[PDB]
Amino acid sequence: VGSLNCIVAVSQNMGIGKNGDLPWPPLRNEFRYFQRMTTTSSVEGKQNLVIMGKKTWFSIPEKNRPLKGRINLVLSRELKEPPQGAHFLSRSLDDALKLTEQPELANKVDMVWIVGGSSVYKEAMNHPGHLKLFVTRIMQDFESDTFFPEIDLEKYKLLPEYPGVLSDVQEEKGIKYKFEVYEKND
Ligand SMILES: Nc1nc(N)c2cc(CNc3cc(Cl)ccc3Cl)cnc2n1
Repeated sequence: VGSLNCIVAVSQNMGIGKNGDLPWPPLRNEFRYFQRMTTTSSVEGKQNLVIMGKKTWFSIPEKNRPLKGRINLVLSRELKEPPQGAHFLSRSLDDALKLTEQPELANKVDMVWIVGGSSVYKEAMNHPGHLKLFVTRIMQDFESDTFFPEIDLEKYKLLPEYPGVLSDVQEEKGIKYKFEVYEKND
């Protein structure tokens, strides 16, 4: 299995959702970036895995679920099977990561990817090892009810650029944003 990653878009006030929707109006090219980064595999014969909590799964528009061309894994202790259209279910992030090494997945998975929600980001972000964060900074405040965990810059280094990530300021629908990549290894 390849690298472990989180990907998020976050407002200036650290918001990532409001009632299960994005705090901001749809940013079509930001979503394209999220689809491209998560899908683009780093090996032959494999797909990337996406790991998300249950609320994040059901926040994705049905037309958009599962995320195509990726293996979709949902985290829940309440669910007893994967939701309709999903591929795998685990009780917890540690369990999911253990699964990727079982014979059923070992072969199949390139990059791993954590796409939310807040508690899943927090546990990944505080677990030892090699982890990258792909963070889109939406450069405005937006009313939110779910937030990205604090990024400890003692351990997460902001990279000066990264292949496939634009370094400049972007703007859609009057909202400026920028892409960042952070990396820790502890
Ligand atoms: N950078 C980044 N990182 C993530 N984890 C993202 C995840 C999503 C998934 N959420 C979502 C998707 C659609 Cl099209 C509409 C409604 C919602 Cl709530 C959307 N954009 C994301 N951007």
